[PDB]
Order: sequence, then structure tokens, then C-alpha cells
Amino acid sequence: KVFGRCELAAAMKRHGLDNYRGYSLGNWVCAAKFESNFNTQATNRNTDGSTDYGILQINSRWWCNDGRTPGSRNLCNIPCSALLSSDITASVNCAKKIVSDGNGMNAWVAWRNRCKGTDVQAWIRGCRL
Ligand code: NA
Repeated sequence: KVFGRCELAAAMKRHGLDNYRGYSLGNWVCAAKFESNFNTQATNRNTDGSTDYGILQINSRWWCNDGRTPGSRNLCNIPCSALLSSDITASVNCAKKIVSDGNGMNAWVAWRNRCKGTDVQAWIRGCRL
């Protein structure tokens, strides 16, 4: 599923992401835009052989099991395919584990490079929330 911007913002809000560990909703929407262009089916392979899955591009080296990333962990305890669902619950629940891991949203390279220190509230302007 390809979300609309406000539709995703609402979904994320309902799933407890607004201000989760102090990151306002616009942060999460901004990270999704640049990670996946709001497409839950997004996948991208990394140089190390791991793959990033879903709306927030969660990596198989640490967070999910895809059966093809040797020596990897599965810290969210989920098949990576669950991250591709039109239902974002598994992605959100795993993202909450990731953002709590030490480095905050800096874990998402696109957040650090394209969202951090920008007017992220712009991503939810106009939405009914
Ligand atoms: Na893994």
C-alpha cells in the first residue's frame, strides 16, 4: 500500500508514535517519505547482503529474519515480510524498539540526512489529527 501523507500520519498517531521517545509525528512521516516514499512494499538490498524492508526500511542484519542474512539477529522477532504489510503495526512496533536502542532516530540514515534539523512539522500540516 502506498499511503497518503495525512493517512500515514493518522495511522502512526494511532499506533503511539507521536512524541515517542520525544520524536514528534512529523519526524516519523518525514523518515517514511524518504525511506520508502510511503510504500509499505519497499525493499532495498545493502552492500553487506542485508535488506531493508517496508515503510521505515528496517534492516535484516539486526531487526528481522529474512532467511538470507548470515550471522544476523532478529531483535523484533518477526519475519521481514511482516514489515511489508498494508497494516503498519509490525513496522511501528519494531521502530519503537529501534529508536529506543541508543541512537534515537539517527538509526535511519535518511532521517539524519534529510529530516533532522528541518521543519518537520511541515509533514503533518493540513492533516486532521
Ligand atoms: Na536477521
